[PDB]
Amino acid sequence: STAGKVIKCKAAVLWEEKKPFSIEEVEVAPPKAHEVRIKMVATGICRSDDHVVSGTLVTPLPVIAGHEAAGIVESIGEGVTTVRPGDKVIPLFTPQCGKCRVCKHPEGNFCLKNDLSMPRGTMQDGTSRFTCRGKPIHHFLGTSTFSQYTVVDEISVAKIDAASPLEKVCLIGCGFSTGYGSAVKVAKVTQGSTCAVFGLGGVGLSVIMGCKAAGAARIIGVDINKDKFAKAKEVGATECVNPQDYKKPIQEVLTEMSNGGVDFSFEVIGRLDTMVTALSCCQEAYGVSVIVGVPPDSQNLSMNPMLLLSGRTWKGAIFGGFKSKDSVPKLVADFMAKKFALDPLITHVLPFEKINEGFDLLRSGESIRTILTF
Ligand SMILES: [Zn+2]
Ligand SMILES: [Zn+2]
Repeated sequence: STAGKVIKCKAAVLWEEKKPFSIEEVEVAPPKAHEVRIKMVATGICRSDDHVVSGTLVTPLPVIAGHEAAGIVESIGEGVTTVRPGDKVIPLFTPQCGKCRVCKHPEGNFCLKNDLSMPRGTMQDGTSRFTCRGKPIHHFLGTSTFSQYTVVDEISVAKIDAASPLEKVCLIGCGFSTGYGSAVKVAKVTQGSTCAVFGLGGVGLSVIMGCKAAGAARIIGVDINKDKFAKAKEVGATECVNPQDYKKPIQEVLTEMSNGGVDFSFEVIGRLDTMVTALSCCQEAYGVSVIVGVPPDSQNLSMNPMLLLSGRTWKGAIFGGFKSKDSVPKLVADFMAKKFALDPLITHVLPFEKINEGFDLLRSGESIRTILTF
């Protein structure tokens, strides 16, 4: 089977709060008006995900998790100009409604049309295309990438590159154009600079990964993890510090190295400490620091007004600060084009079904990124 009539399929239900994954069987309707059913091929275990499995990210339950994947279209409502079958795709966790103050503004990618602001679990009509054979499961962001078939609107879906290794191009979804993009469309990084990177996993190497893009020269990468450095220097890292080495604030052993501090820095750790700790190790005249990741489960952070006044910039961005329908694609190509490769992020490739020994290697450290193959 294939269709214009509900489908077979075994999506995985997240039956409520840090209870593993129910690798159930479900019933997805055919794509309503203006929507697009996609037959997945691959997905990643982003942590953003973990946060629902955990109370941390509030979003309605039951819900199909996953937002980081690469599909192959398979049905398309009436109204859809933008995609057509057999077409490869990247579901988009950030809309692209091509018009709302942010969509029509030159730095506005958080489309006034997402679920992040207030998770509703639905679909843009306030309705959900998924039954638990008997109960309506809710949606996630607008992807619910964790099923073998999903229904995403059109504002939330991007056509990648016809011979795009659907395997690899999944990453271009969170992990990698979030890291890499901070470095590139946000902290407008400059040729020359000294760039610091706080966190040496999946998103930071993607971030260390776009500096070098941005322009160049010095990309220190701090990780108190003697292991994350190979890979580190492996993807563009000019050097590697471990805050454990030294008997002084790292905020200091950095200001040294740059001679008053790295030009640009980035916390891809999401720690409430390391966040104040890098507004800090940047030049106070003109230095700029962007907050990448941020646990939904958090206290503010303690902080000195005084780090902003010397004249320094604190930014932040969702989805590498990139406007997405218009970008996932430029971005593949560049992968296609050669520009940047994706493997050192890919530490694990698995039969989708071990979603949970999957979400394991995630929790007990061990792996950078991992592709749950469908
Ligand atoms: Zn994510
Ligand atoms: Zn918009």
